[PDB]
Amino acid sequence: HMFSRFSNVVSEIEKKYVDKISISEIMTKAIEGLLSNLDAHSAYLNEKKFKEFGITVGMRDGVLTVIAPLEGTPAYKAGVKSGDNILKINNESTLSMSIDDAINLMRGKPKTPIQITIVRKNEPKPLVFNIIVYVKKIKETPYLYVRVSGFDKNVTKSVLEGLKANPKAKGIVLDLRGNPGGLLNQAVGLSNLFIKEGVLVSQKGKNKEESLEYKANGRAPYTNLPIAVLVNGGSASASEIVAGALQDHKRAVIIGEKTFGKGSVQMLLPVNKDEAIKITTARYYLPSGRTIQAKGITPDIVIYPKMINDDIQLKTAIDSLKTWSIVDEKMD
Amino acid sequence: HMFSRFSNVVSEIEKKYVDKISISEIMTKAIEGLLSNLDAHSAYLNEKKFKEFFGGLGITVGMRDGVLTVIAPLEGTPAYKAGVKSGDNILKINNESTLSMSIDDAINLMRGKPKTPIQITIVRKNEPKPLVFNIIRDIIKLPSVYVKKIKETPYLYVRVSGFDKNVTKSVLEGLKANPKAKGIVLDLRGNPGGLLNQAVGLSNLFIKEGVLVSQKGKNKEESLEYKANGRAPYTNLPIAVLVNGGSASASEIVAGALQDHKRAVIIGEKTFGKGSVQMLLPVNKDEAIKITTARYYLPSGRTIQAKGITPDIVIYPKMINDDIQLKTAIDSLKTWSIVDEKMD
Amino acid sequence: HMFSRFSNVVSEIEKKYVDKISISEIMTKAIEGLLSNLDAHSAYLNEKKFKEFGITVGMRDGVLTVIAPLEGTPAYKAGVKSGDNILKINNESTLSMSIDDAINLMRGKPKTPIQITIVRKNEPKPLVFNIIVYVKKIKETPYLYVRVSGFDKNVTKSVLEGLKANPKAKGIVLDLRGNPGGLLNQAVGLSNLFIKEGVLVSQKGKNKEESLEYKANGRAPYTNLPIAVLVNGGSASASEIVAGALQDHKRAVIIGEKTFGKGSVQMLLPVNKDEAIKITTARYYLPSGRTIQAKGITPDIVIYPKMINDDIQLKTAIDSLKTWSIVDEKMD
Amino acid sequence: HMFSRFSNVVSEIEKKYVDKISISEIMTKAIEGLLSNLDAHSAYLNEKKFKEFGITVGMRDGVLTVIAPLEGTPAYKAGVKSGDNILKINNESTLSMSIDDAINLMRGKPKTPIQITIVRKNEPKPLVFNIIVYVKKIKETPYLYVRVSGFDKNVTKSVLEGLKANPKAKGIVLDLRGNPGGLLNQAVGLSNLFIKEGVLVSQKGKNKEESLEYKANGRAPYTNLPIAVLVNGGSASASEIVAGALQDHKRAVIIGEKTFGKGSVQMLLPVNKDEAIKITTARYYLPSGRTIQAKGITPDIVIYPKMINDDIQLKTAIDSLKTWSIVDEKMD
Amino acid sequence: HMFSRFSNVVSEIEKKYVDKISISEIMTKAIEGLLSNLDAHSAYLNEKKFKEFQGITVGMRDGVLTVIAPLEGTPAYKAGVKSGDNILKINNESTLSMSIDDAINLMRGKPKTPIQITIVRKNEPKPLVFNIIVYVKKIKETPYLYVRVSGFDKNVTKSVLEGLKANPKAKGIVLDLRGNPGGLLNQAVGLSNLFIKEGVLVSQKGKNKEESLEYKANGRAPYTNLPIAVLVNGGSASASEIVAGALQDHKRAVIIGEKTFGKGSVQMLLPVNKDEAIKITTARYYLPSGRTIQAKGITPDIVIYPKMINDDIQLKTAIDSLKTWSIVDEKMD
Amino acid sequence: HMFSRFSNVVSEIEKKYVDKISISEIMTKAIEGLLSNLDAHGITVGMRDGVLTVIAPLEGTPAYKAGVKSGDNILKINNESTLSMSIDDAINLMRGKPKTPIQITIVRKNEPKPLVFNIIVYVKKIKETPYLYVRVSGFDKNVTKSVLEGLKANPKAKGIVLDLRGNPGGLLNQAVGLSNLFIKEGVLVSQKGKNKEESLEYKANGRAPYTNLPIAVLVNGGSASASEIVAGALQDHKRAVIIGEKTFGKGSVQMLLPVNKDEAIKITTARYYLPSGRTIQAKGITPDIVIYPKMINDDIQLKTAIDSLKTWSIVDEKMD
Repeated sequence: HMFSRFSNVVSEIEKKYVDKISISEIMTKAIEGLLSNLDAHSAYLNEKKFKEFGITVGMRDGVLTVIAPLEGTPAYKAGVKSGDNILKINNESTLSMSIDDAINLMRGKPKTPIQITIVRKNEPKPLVFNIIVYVKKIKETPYLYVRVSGFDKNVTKSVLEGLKANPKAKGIVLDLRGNPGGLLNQAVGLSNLFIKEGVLVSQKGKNKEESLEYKANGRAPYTNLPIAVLVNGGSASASEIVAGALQDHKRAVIIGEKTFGKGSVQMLLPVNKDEAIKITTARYYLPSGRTIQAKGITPDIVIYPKMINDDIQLKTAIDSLKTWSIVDEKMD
Repeated sequence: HMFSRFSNVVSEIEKKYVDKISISEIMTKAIEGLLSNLDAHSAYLNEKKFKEFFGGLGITVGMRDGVLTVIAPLEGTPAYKAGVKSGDNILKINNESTLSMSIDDAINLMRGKPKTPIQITIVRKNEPKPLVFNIIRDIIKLPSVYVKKIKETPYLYVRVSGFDKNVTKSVLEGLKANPKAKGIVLDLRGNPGGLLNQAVGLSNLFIKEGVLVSQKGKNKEESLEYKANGRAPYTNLPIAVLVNGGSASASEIVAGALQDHKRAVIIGEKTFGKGSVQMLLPVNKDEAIKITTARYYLPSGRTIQAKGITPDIVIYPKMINDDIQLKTAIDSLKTWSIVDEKMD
Repeated sequence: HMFSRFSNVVSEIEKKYVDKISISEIMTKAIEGLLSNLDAHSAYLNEKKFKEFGITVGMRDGVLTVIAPLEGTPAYKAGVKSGDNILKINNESTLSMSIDDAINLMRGKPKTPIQITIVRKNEPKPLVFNIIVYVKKIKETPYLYVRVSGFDKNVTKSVLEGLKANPKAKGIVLDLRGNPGGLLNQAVGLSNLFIKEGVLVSQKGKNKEESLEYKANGRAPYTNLPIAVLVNGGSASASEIVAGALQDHKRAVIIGEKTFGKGSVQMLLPVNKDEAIKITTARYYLPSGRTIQAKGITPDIVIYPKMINDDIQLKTAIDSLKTWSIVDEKMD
Repeated sequence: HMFSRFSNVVSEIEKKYVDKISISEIMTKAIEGLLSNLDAHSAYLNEKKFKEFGITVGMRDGVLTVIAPLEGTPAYKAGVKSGDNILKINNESTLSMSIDDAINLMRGKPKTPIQITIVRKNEPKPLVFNIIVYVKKIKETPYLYVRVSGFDKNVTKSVLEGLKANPKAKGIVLDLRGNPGGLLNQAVGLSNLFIKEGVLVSQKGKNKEESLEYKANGRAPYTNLPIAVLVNGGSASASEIVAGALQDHKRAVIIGEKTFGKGSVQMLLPVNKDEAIKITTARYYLPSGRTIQAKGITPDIVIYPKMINDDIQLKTAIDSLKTWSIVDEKMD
Repeated sequence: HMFSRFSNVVSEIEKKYVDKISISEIMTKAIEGLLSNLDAHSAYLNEKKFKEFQGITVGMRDGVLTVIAPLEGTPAYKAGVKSGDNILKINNESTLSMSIDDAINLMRGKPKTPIQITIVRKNEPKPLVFNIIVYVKKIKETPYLYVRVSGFDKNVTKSVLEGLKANPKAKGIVLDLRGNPGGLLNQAVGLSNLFIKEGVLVSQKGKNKEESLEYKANGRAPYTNLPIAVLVNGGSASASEIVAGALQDHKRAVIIGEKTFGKGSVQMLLPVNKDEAIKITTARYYLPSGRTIQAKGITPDIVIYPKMINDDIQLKTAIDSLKTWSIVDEKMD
Repeated sequence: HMFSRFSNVVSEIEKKYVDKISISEIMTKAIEGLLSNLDAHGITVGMRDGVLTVIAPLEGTPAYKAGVKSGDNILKINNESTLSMSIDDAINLMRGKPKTPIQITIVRKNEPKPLVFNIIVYVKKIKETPYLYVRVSGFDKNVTKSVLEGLKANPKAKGIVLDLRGNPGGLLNQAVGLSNLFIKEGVLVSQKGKNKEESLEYKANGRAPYTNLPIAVLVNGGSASASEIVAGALQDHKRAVIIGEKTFGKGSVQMLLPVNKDEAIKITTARYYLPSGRTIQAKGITPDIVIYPKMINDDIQLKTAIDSLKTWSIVDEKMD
């Protein structure tokens, strides 16, 4: 009889444990424990907080870290950076808690100093902080500049208008660095402007049903327009969606540090009034036939660190776009 | 049975998950999740001590702030070459991620055939990167127990770093060899614990009346308790006892019989609060488990495990002048001897 | 006839010396040639000053040194500490003269300008400096810290009322460094509050007459009150004659470094019509059977030479006094 | 009567000078002054020197500078590097002499110990020193890096067969560093490999007759093969022909430091019945129209310094080559 | 008389050369290239301002232009430029191939003009670039008087008659010549100190026996016994060693300082056109010992390398020599 | 007896003092206390900053290689407190059988602690210059003849650099004889006391062969009073140029009165006088110009002395 392990364990732990626990306490402490030990991320949502449902936070190898902070948060002004390994917040250990607790303790009533302690690799001691879409035409360079800090809505038309400003340009710079990512649909729609044939992405799991896929069309006005993409360790999900749609179709050269491979689809479905769960349903797969999750996407060129001259990697990207312009002028 | 409130989740996770995993695997994952929320030093597995019973590197691992930690390097073992020190959080062993397991797993991986190199990655307080230590195993074992006399004074300083082999008789004879000393410095540093019987026997010397240690659970039955008799020969002998982070469990019932009864003076650093006992017992027909069923306490009524033994005098570091802790302890011992002489 | 050698020397010196000398100035240069030659503390005084009647200078092995300055004058603020070997003052060499000459040179009106040069061991160069009784509780501890400003008159009553004001019967720490000393009656009055039986000290010499001795009375209300002595090399005379009675009676443990000896008594006596002589006639002898001169008290504790944490020696004394309180609590 | 000023001047110089001067010396000095103020490459050879007739010497900002040695010569033992100005040779002033004199001093028997003092920018004081054609496959990529050190015959067929051996290279990194080149014919032959049509180089003067023109015919087998040639100050004259054929026709990527504009050719001709001068009657021309002289080939990307990571020049050139290979892959 | 050898060159290079030239161009080029190369101090004035309308001295140290001595009044001294520095550029033009006259004309201009000059100092690897925009002092605690000379003509002869005839207290005077470029031998009025005893002080020689001026001295200088010590350094040139030859050859002083190099030479003007002319060094100054300033200069007897007196060691040694001379005079007297 | 003002003291010290001491010891102490207020009076020791100080070791003794320099005060000898004694005691301690191993502790100015050390006429021709530099080792007898013959060997030199450093000095007669070379008339020295009788005086005769020979003499702290006779003659009669540091002016001379077989007292019954009304004690011969430090450029003293000597020679040649 295989239906016996859990009953015996529950009986022993509800009888002889050093403290007294009932059915409810063991059940709630087993469901969430199974959630946390089952996959990378999971969370049980209570009924009271199920009515409605700072820095962006993402686990790496089990230790909670911040992937890519934003300038709009007070923590960036405090001195937070990418790659920071979070260790303790508000005298509470962070080796075991969900992101939800982090977003409640970070976002809420202002004028509340929060004693966040973070361990950085470059220096031993944990620092303590008491914390509280875009298209440009760079000067002295006719070539356009593109900076994206997230794949929000109403961005495809903005990008089209921004690229309409300088059609004569023989190259653009893509700034996907320090990007947590965004919606897969928005990412593939944005990357549609730089490819014409093939599949932009393939979302596949283990069940053939709901294997959502996105295809290219004839609405791309910048297929042959040279591009060089800047990526780094701190780019995730939709960033690698774009950097796989481009690099897999051989329509770009990817320049920067080796990135961090993450991204999967999850959603909320109420199985009961008092039971709510979250689980990794499916993954993103790039057109080459490989997933983002395992190792990330390796740039062809790797190099580590008015305004163009202040970044060596941007200089290498400028090199690459100028070479592409040279090839275009040679053939034309 | 009332499995339903978890069987709903097992069905959902075995219906809409990325992979197709066996029911046994998800059952094991839920069991480990229950363990990882009840406590921090329990392990549930099929294979156990049925036919387990050698050697080792003499290393010790303990759970602090979610990380295993080496606490007590031993001179007898070849750890001198590796230069292992306390306060080193365990990150990786054998160049693989060892972020979150149990203490028993680390003990089992350490135990094995000797003369085998091991790679230890650990983060030290002042070093910038987790250093890699290449430590070779050995079979030579040697307990560290000795009796010495302090220079230019009748007081004695003796060293006992373990609670094995019932060293109580050796301690008694060493103390009785020179009873002239009106004070003797006892060290609990470099001794994170041992057998409770040896600890009771050692602390029996300094206490003549009252209780010594009481192991209790939430069940009144088997509320085991130890009581000191009148056999205590040194009930009048003053002492100074030094404790630090390198002491736990057995070396914390002594510093609860003395400090809480004013029989001795406690100096050093805040200790490690490992004041509970772990036992193996079966849960099913072919599965055995390791979860605690009772802790143990101090004569004052407080428990060791919850916060750890607190020294009375706190200070941080020719042997007397080498470390300021021994200097302060000798000062306390001399003052106690002077009060004894003034009374005389 | 050894006195005839004096006649021979005085004749050979007053006849063929390269300067004109007479009986008066050969006798005066022998009176002060024998006084301040027997012991460093002896000197000559004139009856012209007899009708008339900031730092402290003690003869450390002949060479004049400074024992302890005073806060009431800017001399202490000038940076002079213990062991400061005086070499010159008022641009005149401090080769060999009595302390009275020095106190005339500097001590007097506060507006009097003084210039002193000192050859300290730490700085090879001779540094030059130009110079123009309470009871307090200890935070977090039952003990109180007591300091004496000086051994002058009417200080015993103040310390007695201060100790009686707060009924702290677990222990007190006593400070002695920085006190040059004073009269014996004040010292015995101050120390009789602690001493109950036996002889606190005995004044003795080669003469069996006037061997003044002070005996403790059974009116001491603080026999069992724990104390730890706080002394250093800057304690002498009245800070070690009565403070040695403690260690002689096993009433305390001294904390610090080896102290200094200034425990010999002297006075003035006429020798001729208008001349006076100062000679150390008798000594202080501790009840153990040994005199202070000149070793002070042998070391007890080896130590490196809000308010409590700032000094290590006070921390060690606090540790010892806490141990004494622990013994008292165990017995009680 | 416009033929009197120079005669008056020479007569005056021969009449009222410090020393008696012959007509030969004054006329020689006047001719040498004309040569020096006329052209910077002149020489004065007599009838005896006419029958009679390693390191590189060139005139930069007036001073004579050594550009780069040859690894075949023992100069590698002497450690001769770039950025050196010859301050003295054999402890003699070298302020102002003709380049031919320095060349003659250098030329001689091999393995001759010669003292040479040079001025280096990094060093604070001048130091004195003593002087006593392969195909490589780039790692991890099918690209190749080729080198040319011997400017002799059959080098064109050797490089052609080397290129034909491994046609898999979708782009090959090139460099002209440390290569001044020799005759123009072999340089035209070498640059013909990358150019299939148009003018390659020309050699002209203000005389229309005898203006040489070299145009590459349709025998180039690598017109579509991408290249990225690296140039620096260590290349001049007969290597800048290639970097003017490629850069101005968009058939390679030119990166590095600016070159030396030694674009003219020197030859010996007789001026008098017994005297001869060595003057440049011809200069080189780039296919764009401008000349190499005095400015040199201008690199497109300008940067300054497993083996790829050692030097930033090869890293940037590899970046450009990889980008061009990606463009070629995108095309097909 | 005959242009043959040069006329072959002109006829050839008028056509055969790479660029187009005319007879006037090559004539001027040959004249300039002969003048500037025949001797280091000879050049032709093509169209200079002296023809139409009518700041430091630069000396060619072994053919290279070097700073001789900046002036305190001009901002050149404030620029920090020291002697022995090889000038390499002035107003974005290389200095390696022109005469001193061009440099001095470019230096002179409207006030408040920041003329840039690049000079390669030996003490620094890189050349710094600076945008350049007689009195007697009673030294403290010393009876001696300090004489500072800003022009050599000021030291020939006036002081016996009027200068030092009113202050006989000067039993010793410090004679300094450091950084003095030179001057004329016969043109000054103000405070002209003199110490030369008698006889020949300087001579001139060459090829033309005519106008071989040799200034002489007579017994009109009663200051032949006043003790002096002379301060010289590398900054002294031309006449500054004429005096240091006169004294050191009359044994009228001992020369204290650092071995120096002078530039004693004479150039004149010979018209070649309506108003302008050319220059050439034809005669040189000769010291009474039987030698001449060029070359290698005159070696000071005492060579020492570098409250006013206490601030410099060399002046501290010169004052020692002056005191020794006073001691000798007191011993004999 | 008339010593009542000392009998009173001896009675008070034999009656009311702490200890009881024999009268002979008190009498010796009284003699020593009298000998220590009228006057402050291998290796050399002298009174500076209140203590005995070493001046300069002799080249022949091992103290030369022991590293003994100037500016050293005596703190201990043989690891005993030596704060205050007479000079004669240390002199007798050092004097005796040579090659005697003995430990001396000396206070060093440029050291953090006083260290312990276990102590166990030539004429040179200056190259390229006619001038010569000479030195003097000791002021003992039969030295004048050697110096005179060395000077007469090469009289061509218009200047000689006299070296008084490293020569402590000696008897007055030797100093007068050796300084007689550079002075032809006048008084040389005067040894006088408060008694007019026995005021020995020395005057130079016409035997001087170098009356016009310019000389530069260098004196510093290393030259004691016993050698400053030459520097008091020359610097005051304008016969040489004195450069260096201030000297050690212990001018006066004492005489010995024996009190036992090996014990004696000394009193300075004789004083020195320079031929200008001055005296050596205690300022010493102040140099005219003061300086503080291929054999010339290594030091500044000889450099400045050679400069002054060359100026002297230039004035001599200008006179000729």
